[PDB]
Amino acid sequence: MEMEKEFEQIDKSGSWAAIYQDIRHEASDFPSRVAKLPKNKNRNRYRDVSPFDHSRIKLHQEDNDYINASLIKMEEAQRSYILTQGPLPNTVGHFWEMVWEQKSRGVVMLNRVMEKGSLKCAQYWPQKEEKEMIFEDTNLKLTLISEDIKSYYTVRQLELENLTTQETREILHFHYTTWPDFGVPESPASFLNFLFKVRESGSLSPEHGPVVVHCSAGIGRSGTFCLADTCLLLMDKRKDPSSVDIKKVLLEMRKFRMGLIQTADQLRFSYLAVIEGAKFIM
Ligand SMILES: N#C[C@@H]1COc2ccccc2C1=O
Repeated sequence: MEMEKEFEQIDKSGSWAAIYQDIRHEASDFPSRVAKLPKNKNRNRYRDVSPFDHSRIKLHQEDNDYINASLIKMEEAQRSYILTQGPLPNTVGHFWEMVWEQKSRGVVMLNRVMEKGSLKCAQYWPQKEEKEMIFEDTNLKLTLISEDIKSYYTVRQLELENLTTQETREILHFHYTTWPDFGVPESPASFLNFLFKVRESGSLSPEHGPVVVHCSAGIGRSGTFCLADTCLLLMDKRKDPSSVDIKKVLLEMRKFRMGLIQTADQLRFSYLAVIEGAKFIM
């Protein structure tokens, strides 16, 4: 069923809440035993958001290999994403260790450091060229190289140095800065624009490690980003652009991380983004 028609049918009936609860009911449930170990309590931002053991990213150290991050592997679309929480004051070094070990080219950030008057994640990147950051626990150095500030997003060039080997890489930071404090954007135009700039960078491409995507919990806005990317990629691949079932793609992705898409408004926004993306030029 063409999703544009499914869309108008749900909207006219106002059943978004009922569709959303059907997804929550059918979603996978796998063990998260490592996340719940007492040694890892200060490595988790939210008590109810944990990576499944089967899909969690492991840090390459013997001490404690744990980070709140999951590998989402979409087999037919041929895309991989790492979805993670906003780093905490004691996990900023772990975050950059993961970016290094997984060979990521891009970091996608969908939240502001402060929202609704509360801190949603640590200030984990340098704000001035001449004031670099050193993460002593993981032996990494991070320098701001350049900054390009636009109306809806900012792109930063960063240099990450492995102080152990003196190798360096260029990391692109894509920061979507205008998601509202409450609800979802009214139009998906600016989100889709931002999405097609991450692609153009090469950050989502198979010659690099998976892109690192985060918001505060790493399930809501982060969910919306990878669901819309994968659905548009499948529509360019499948003979029948009408065979792409967004609810089925979301349940496949929820086999790899719990809770992806946090509200019925985020589900509706995801539909709007995909359809329009299929409109525009597609
Ligand atoms: N390349 C490219 C672009 C840029 O932004 C878009 C926004 C909505 C729908 C499609 C697109 C593209 O394909």
